[PDB]
Amino acid sequence: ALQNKEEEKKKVKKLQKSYFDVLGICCTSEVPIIENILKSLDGVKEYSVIVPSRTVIVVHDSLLISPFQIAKALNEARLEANVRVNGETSFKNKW
Ligand SMILES: [Zn+2]
Repeated sequence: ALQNKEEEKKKVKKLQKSYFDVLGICCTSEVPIIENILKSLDGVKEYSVIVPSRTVIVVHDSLLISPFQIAKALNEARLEANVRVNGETSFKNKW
């Protein structure tokens, strides 16, 4: 029955949380490096690196900093970052 994020209910309605897909993510020793990039950014409140599920979550104020800035920062390191990939849903042509 849907994700029902209501379970966590981290915040009632503050800032704008965004999810980034880091494909260029390898090992776990890069954790510190990944966190360092976010630290450099301003407006970020908190973040966590989940390699086990290959997912990255970060909470920041859209006004202070937009998701594009976070994704761009990751791109600099060349770790390939994307905000919620919508894929393309091919009819039948898929490599
Ligand atoms: Zn590595």
